[PDB]
Amino acid sequence: MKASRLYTLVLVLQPQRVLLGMKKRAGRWNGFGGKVQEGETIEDGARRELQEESGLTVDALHKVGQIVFEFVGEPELMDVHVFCTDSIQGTPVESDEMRPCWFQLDQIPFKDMWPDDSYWFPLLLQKKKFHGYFKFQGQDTILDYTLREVDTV
Ligand SMILES: Nc1[nH]c(=O)nc2c1ncn2[C@H]1C[C@H](O)[C@@H](COP(=O)(O)OP(=O)(O)OP(=O)(O)O)O1
Ligand code: NA
Ligand code: NA
Ligand code: NA
Repeated sequence: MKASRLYTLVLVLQPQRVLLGMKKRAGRWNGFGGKVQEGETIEDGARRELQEESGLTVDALHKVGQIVFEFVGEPELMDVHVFCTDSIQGTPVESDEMRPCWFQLDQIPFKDMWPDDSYWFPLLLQKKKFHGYFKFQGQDTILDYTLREVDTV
């Protein structure tokens, strides 16, 4: 059995568009998030990372999924808690590491996203909740995965 490290992932999903961030320093679009820190709830860590990485604040988030990632050659699992919100305060801000961009929901840039997103982001769009697991060789190749719609995350 492996140890896991906690991470967050936040999708700013509006009725016609989604906000993603491009990793600059790279080339992949993703939600916003990072490692949960000592002492904070997972939801508060998600809000903190959204603000640190995009400039956006939100009063609250909705938890929509949990995904565990395993990478060949890495002993630690990434336990990613996935949140959405439709309600935002301020404008997204580009940094040296991340460039935010809105995409229309008929132009979701799946080929330039993590490959797993093609499987779970459709569920998120349908207001479904999910649990997933994906094993990767490097950045591009999935060797094994499981995905399940759930009623409670
Ligand atoms: N396969 C995958 N699919 C996906 O959609 N998001 C993934 C993913 N693998 C990792 N992520 C997300 C999870 C989390 O939001 C982020 C990884 O966290 P980071 O290493 O960026 O955390 P930190 O911001 O704490 O790190 P530093 O900025 O290096 O301190 O990438
Ligand atoms: Na971060
Ligand atoms: Na961080
Ligand atoms: Na991050």
